[PDB]
Amino acid sequence: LYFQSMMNKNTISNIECVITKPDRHNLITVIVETESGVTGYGCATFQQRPLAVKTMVDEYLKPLLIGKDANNIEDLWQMMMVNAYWRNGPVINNAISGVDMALWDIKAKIANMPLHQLFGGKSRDAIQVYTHATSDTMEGLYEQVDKYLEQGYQHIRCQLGFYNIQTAQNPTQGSYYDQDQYIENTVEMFKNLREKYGKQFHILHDVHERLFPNQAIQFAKQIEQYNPFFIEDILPPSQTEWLDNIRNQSSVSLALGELFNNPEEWKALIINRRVDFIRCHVSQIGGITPALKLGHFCESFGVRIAWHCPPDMTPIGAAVNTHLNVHLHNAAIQEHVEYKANTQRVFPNAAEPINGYLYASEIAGIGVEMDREAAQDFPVEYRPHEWTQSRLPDGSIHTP
Amino acid sequence: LYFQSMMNKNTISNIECVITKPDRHNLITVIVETESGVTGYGCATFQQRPLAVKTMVDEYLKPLLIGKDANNIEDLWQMMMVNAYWRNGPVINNAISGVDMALWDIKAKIANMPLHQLFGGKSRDAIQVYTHATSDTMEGLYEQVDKYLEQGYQHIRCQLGFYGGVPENIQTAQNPTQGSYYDQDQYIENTVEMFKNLREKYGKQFHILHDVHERLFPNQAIQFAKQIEQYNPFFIEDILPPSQTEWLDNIRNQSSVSLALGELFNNPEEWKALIINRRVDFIRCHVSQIGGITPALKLGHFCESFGVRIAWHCPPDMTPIGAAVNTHLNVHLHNAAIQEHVEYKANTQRVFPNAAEPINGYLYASEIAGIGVEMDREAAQDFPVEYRPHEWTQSRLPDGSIHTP
Amino acid sequence: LYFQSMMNKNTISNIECVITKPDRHNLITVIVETESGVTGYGCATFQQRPLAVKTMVDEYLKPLLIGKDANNIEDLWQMMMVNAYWRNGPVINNAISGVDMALWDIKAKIANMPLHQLFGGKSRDAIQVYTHATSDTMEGLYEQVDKYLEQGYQHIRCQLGFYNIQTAQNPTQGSYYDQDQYIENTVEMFKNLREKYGKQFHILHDVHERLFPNQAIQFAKQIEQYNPFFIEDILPPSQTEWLDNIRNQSSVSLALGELFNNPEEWKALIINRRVDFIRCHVSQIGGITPALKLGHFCESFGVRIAWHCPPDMTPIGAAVNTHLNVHLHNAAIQEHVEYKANTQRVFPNAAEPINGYLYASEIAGIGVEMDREAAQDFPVEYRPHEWTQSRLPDGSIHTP
Amino acid sequence: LYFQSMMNKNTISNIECVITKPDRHNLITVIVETESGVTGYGCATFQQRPLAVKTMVDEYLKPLLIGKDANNIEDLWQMMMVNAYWRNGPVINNAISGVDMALWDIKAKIANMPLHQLFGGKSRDAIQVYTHATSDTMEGLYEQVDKYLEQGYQHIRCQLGFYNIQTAQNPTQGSYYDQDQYIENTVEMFKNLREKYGKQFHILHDVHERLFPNQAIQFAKQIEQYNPFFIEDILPPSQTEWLDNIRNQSSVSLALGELFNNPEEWKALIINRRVDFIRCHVSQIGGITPALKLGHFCESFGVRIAWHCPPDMTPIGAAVNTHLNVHLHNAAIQEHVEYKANTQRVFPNAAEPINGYLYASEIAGIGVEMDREAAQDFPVEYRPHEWTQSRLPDGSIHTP
Amino acid sequence: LYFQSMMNKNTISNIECVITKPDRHNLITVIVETESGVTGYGCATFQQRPLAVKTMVDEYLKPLLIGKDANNIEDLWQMMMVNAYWRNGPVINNAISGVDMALWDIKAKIANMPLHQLFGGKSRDAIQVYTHATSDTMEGLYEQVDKYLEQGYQHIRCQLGFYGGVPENIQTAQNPTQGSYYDQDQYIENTVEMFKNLREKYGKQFHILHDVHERLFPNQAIQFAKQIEQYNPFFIEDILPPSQTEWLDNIRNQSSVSLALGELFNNPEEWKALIINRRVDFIRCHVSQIGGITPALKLGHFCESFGVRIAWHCPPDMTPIGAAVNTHLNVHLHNAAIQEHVEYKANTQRVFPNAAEPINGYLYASEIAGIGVEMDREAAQDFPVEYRPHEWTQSRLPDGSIHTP
Ligand SMILES: [Cl-]
Ligand SMILES: [Cl-]
Ligand SMILES: [Cl-]
Ligand SMILES: [Cl-]
Ligand SMILES: [Cl-]
Ligand SMILES: [Cl-]
Ligand SMILES: [Cl-]
Ligand SMILES: [Cl-]
Ligand SMILES: [Cl-]
Ligand SMILES: [Cl-]
Ligand SMILES: [Mg+2]
Ligand SMILES: [Mg+2]
Ligand SMILES: [Mg+2]
Ligand SMILES: [Mg+2]
Ligand SMILES: [Mg+2]
Repeated sequence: LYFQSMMNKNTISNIECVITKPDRHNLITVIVETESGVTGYGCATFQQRPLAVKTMVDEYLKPLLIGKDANNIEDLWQMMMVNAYWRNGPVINNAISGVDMALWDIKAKIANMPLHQLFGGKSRDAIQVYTHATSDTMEGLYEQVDKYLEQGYQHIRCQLGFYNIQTAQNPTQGSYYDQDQYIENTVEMFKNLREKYGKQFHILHDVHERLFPNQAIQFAKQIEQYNPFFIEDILPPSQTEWLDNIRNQSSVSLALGELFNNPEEWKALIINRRVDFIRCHVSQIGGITPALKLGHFCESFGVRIAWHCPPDMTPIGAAVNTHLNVHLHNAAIQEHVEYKANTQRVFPNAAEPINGYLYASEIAGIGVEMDREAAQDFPVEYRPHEWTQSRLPDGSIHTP
Repeated sequence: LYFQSMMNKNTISNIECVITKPDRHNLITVIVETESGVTGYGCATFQQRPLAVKTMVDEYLKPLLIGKDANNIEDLWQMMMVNAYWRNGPVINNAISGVDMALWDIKAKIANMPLHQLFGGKSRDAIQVYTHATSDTMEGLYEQVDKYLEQGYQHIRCQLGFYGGVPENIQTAQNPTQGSYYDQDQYIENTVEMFKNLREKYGKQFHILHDVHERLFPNQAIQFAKQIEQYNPFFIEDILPPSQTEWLDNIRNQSSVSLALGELFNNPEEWKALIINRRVDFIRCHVSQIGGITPALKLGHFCESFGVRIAWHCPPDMTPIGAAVNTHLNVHLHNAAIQEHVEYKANTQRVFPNAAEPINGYLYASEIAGIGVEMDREAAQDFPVEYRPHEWTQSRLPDGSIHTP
Repeated sequence: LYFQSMMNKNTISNIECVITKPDRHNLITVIVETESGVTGYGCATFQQRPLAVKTMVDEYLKPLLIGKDANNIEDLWQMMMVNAYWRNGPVINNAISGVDMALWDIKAKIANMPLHQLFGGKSRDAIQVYTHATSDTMEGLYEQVDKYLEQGYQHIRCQLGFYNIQTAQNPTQGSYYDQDQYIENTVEMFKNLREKYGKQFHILHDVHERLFPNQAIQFAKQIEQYNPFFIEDILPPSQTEWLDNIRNQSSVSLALGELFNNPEEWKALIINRRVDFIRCHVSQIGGITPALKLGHFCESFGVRIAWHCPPDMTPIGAAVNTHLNVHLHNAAIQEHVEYKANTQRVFPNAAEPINGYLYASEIAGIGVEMDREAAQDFPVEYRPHEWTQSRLPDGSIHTP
Repeated sequence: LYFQSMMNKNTISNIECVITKPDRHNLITVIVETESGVTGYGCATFQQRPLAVKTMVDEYLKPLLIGKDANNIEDLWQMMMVNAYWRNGPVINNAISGVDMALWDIKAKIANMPLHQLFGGKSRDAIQVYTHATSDTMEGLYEQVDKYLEQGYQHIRCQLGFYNIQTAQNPTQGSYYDQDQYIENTVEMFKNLREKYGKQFHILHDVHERLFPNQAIQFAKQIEQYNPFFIEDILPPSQTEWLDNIRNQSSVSLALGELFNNPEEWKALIINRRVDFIRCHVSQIGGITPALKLGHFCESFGVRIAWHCPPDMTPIGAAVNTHLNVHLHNAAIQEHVEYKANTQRVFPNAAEPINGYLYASEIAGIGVEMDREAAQDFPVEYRPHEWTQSRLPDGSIHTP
Repeated sequence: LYFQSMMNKNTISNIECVITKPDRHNLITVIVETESGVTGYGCATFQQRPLAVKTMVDEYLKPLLIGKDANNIEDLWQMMMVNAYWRNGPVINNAISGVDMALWDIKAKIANMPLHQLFGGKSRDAIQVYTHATSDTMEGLYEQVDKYLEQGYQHIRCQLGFYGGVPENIQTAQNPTQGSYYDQDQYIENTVEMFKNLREKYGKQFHILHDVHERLFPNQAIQFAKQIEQYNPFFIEDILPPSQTEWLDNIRNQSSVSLALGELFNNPEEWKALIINRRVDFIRCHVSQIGGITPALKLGHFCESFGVRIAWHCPPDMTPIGAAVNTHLNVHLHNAAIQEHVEYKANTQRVFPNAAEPINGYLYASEIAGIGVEMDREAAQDFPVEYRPHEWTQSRLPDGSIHTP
């Protein structure tokens, strides 16, 4: 029996990690080569610290993995996760995710199946999509909304304004906003959208952890009459116990989790039914392997899935999410931001929504790869992401 | 080298406690001297019982502390707290607070740093400030609000007030027991109308705070929370007495109202369940009532883990030394939210020079070595202690029964 | 109706506070005089800080109370408790206790009844008594035990040793002990007592908050086979949530509460059935008025009462406790330490146990007063109580 | 010491129980005579089953008590409560209550004090009073309200209507009502009262266990805007766990407990803060002795007291409640229904409210007794109380 | 005066990160220089992935921090922690820890005080120490124990060991996957026998510690707790992996065994429920894994409220700078219990001069200004980073499956 297994083993021959910045964001791809000549591609994108992820892959995951059998995705995932002893966290998990996704790509290519078919097939025809409408005026928002409705979108995440104020003398360098102004403007945004559009479309909004708990609860009560499809990240991950007070008195639909990279962040959240949609970034939790398990975990508790799909993610990562989304029965919706020309050249054949739906790739594997030569035209470039130094008017840091 | 710890010791050589009443309140300062000639100042102000605090310092803390190394504030705090066996409470804690703050003052002076820099430095540029607008009339209230708005305050605690004194328009029994009478229903009605009027006139121009000051029974507190919820107060303070805070769960389950509580606290059992269960949004402890800077730091950290923010009690019955200490705590602790402030009068400013006043709605921490505010001993002597009965604490409902004041 | 009430009002004419040290401890008595000529006596003994209690009575309670009607004990208690705004704590509560007990003394004298009869009468004939056997050798302990058994005591609190060790260099000044040695010696004490005496008498022991929580639980499991009547203060008051782990796995009987002076310290303790005997010092909780309420509170929860009755308490305080003990149905046992001659002269007619029982006074009032002239022969003397600077071998403070 | 006690013992020489019906209700008084010649009076009124209470007193409590020392109220209460082994319940508790109150009467008479002074004195000057306004029209209600406001009452319990309907064929004999009609009419009553009177007075209403739990919660939400002083008996005692759902979503003030005669009915209720006012009928819980303990228990939990004071109770019972009400710090309000001439003759000197307040008696003892000769003019008369056969339209019994 | 805050600023002028391997482990030091010429040193040691930490410091923390005021440690910590949006975790936290410790070093040097004195001084004279006795034989174990007892240690962590490597006497499948094999039942049996033998030989002469090191499944952990309970270990460490600590309730409900856990923690969600529910007696966090001194102070205070004591992880894979920092934390925080220690070798002592060693079972805090231990840059260059695979982390059970290592 060991001959047969070995007759079919698939030895890893190389591991590489490429950072590319075709457009606005540093994107990170892991490429796994095997003795069988089948090559896999994975997303490892942690856009704020890409060199750290590349160091992790090149200096540590590569010598660990060369020579091991790519077939055994589950063992290699369990092994990689604990390999540095200390574990979890964004740098390690993204590096592992790149490998994990590439291993799944390889297995699906070898099975001659689209990735979602390897999982067990479709439980939906396609996944609904929401887009981002952001403007500093209501009329700018209306213009973007009108355009999206025309394209067939039924769900749109709307944000008014961008985030004067009474600071102290000589305020510390940072990115300032005012929580009360943000709340006022957002409630007014919803009120205006409902007045103009009624129930034409589902309105989403991302609070992006900008509030204190007392403000979050007030906001939930102020916004609930407008029936948002979901309110995202109404609290930071360290304060989700405060969601119980919201759940006890508001019917507002809640989404949370794009920041998660440790299972302790989500277990009590889900067990206690504190959110309606889990928003994890697949590469932050360690790839396809844990995403499947988390999807199953959520299903048991009646929690639905809306994986984080920001511009700072490869089209490979986006394709993987669509595979997960057409497969997992509790997947709800896929976030999408239009790809630009440079990105499309580096990652050919990336799907775009058609009439409000994203369709899974139907060729073998993930269905999207990286053009290595094209990636070279757009190397990594340092960006400070100053918005993460978010400060309140008194000069103190708030979670960004 | 073996001798280095002892070489840098700073030996406590004297402890003094001075009561001074420059204006309306008996203030209590503790002064600690070292053999090296460094002097620290601390606040021990429990205004209602100042001679008791002074007895505590002079007769008990003084013989305990003289000769010991001031450097080891943490040991001296742990030791002081359990020194009488029985512990906690307003008299012991205030005496200990005066010493603790003075020891921190000494350490900061020896470090040649402002107090907040010893802690680990600033986590904000300055602390926002709220003031008190109180009047027996709405027009009088508008007048005070307009004044503070002119000075750049964005937060004002408003009381459409007078609750106490003779029972003028109150249906008491015949021959009511002497006391300070009020009617809970009138207070609630007036307060709801106050918020409604304030929002109609000012809209969202400023944040409105209000102190219930433990005047209500639990069923009234829950009703009140629902009645003012729509007016979005920055916080409603002391909606219940410390002994009834489990009733806050009922409010948390059905109202979004922001709650502050805790100026009365002097025992950790009063705040632990409160914070663990997220029953308030702001903790309001009086730093000297909980035993000083040492436990205030720990409590601030404890609150931060649970997402509770800090608004230390800063009434006129506290020394400007106490106020400066709070501003140091407030620019340092990341979860500090706002500092209460009442303007200092001339006599008080003379006894305690260089007391900071708000600028455009902010209080700035002192930047010289130490706490930054001391007591002028000669000036304090011009204003000796003067007994005050504080008759408002004999608070009675119309039927003549005591209610928590 | 107001004439009649006033025809019977009893105006307070004077309040005094006397500290006296006839023997080992500074004792504090409050004396309340009334226009009716009836004088009451109360205990306010907080032995470690007596001048603070006297300042509280003389400078604050006296001007508050002169002129008020002594009949209305309940109103005056409610009023006194909140009079300084901030409240609870040992200095205020002892001062109030002295007044409260004196007011009850006056009411019982006016009713021409023993205090316990004013309460509603006896629910037992007399209260059982336990005594203190403390020695540094087992044979010294045996000698004291033998003497107590001969006198008819059925309950004896036994302590072996007094509380070498590996400290750091130049250990800080303090009162050192070793927790492991204390545990070892105490377990051996119980083992030896059971071997020599079997079930002849009930063995009590006071841990006196000397242990950390993990040590407390180990000790409970080590000691339970010896069936102590109770183990007292196995944890300090700030750590009583740890009693749940003991309650979940040990049958050991627990007593706690002599340190309490804030109701928040006892409410969760009792509601959660974390102790079997409440040990409050009546003057620390504010006198007879709150002691009655707490006794009733405990009864509802099946908790029994063993009020703290140390040498540092007046014989007036002891008589009050015996009145409470023969009245409250859930009273269990009274701690007693023999009075010495000077103390007996200052407080005449103090009851002593007879055949293991203390009997309540049967004359009008509390039944024990202070001889003012005798008290003058023994004025206050400063004592540092150095044992409260209790340190572990590494030089750190532990609750004493 | 035993001589002195015995020198002051007060031996019970006789126990009698008289049922009298001066006006609308069978009232029950227990009379206790002592060797000292001091006679006590107590209320034992369970109006629906008076002969059962009289049998209990005459045939069982009398031979148990003759010869025992009346001074020891607490022991005699503890002893009586368990004397039949099985215990609790309305017949036993009322019989015991009559004795208990009479024993307290005797002790206060011997102390030469009003009962509330024996307790520890006043914590209020007098107790506020609420009255009953009941009519089948709104204008009839207005007339009664106007009259009460003129007399100085500030609290009035208002009920509209009395409690056509679609029953089955040949509906079973009983007292029919319709829950939906009752709810509709009561909400409309409150709406009209607030429209006419605004905040002139506090409005109380008694649901009297007429609703199912889902109806109770709906009613609480419908009524809360009208700020009732309290809504009484919104659920029957066996369903008070359903109060948690009301407490989680409504601010309505709740009162409950007139039906209670077993401590298990109130412990979880109070511990869990499910009501704001406890409404126990003192004789149903066993007299003054347990009423004091329950008052103390409630105080710890922040629950206030409004003892049941219906017409079916002696003026002796009413006087006792006023003594309890001026003494217990957490007493809130006293229910009162005007006495008629026959009742006043049988029980002379019964207090009536003055300007919305009831004042405690100031003579020695309870202050109200029974005229034995006058009581004889009004012997017991059978009444079926048919209203207790309360049926819903389908013919099923509901708690009455 | 308005300018005083800015006048006393200490501007960060450079940030460096050095990996050195003087002996068995890759150690990571962060060095922060100020424009004033003050230099601080900090520990960023995550031994398994050192190049990743260095990339994090050099490429990201360096451009973030240069130019900012080092004085405001609290702000800089709060800002650093959220700076990459995604956060927590071993790479980011270790890089931040190196900076944080160096900023505290700078502040203490500027104060001219030992680090623990900035905190508020000592609450004990010195911290008790435990050592490691590990052997593949009981006789070898006795030899090491006897040695430590001679040196005056009263606490020793004992492992009757070797669990890993080739599957010699283990019933694996045919052709087992490459890894470090162990058998849970053999480990449990050997460990119980070890305690039994130790108690028979030594009685109560010393406190016995043991590290389960997450080798067991939950049902095995509960069984093990009951099996060794009678031997009264000072603590049993890491009886479960961090992801399974809810299973500790079962143990707490039925065993008196003392538990320690947490060296793996790098996210606050891992410890909050743990401490709130009193699931351990000692917290074992690795200070650099949680982000440095700043959060270690807060966590120590948090633990104190719940009665949990502190035993920070102090393995050989940490700089002596990290060790000195822990000793400062340990003499200051009142709930610190014990410090793990492994003797420093010659090369390590050369790269990090003046590293303290225990004296009679105690470690003493440094008494010079700052942390008290720095890195000799020239010496560190003699020992550049060297890759190590750490094969023991590929821990496998007999059937070939991975278990937490
Ligand atoms: Cl990481
Ligand atoms: Cl950028
Ligand atoms: Cl009036
Ligand atoms: Cl005054
Ligand atoms: Cl006090
Ligand atoms: Cl002494
Ligand atoms: Cl019955
Ligand atoms: Cl009838
Ligand atoms: Cl094998
Ligand atoms: Cl290795
Ligand atoms: Mg988002
Ligand atoms: Mg206030
Ligand atoms: Mg004791
Ligand atoms: Mg009723
Ligand atoms: Mg370990």
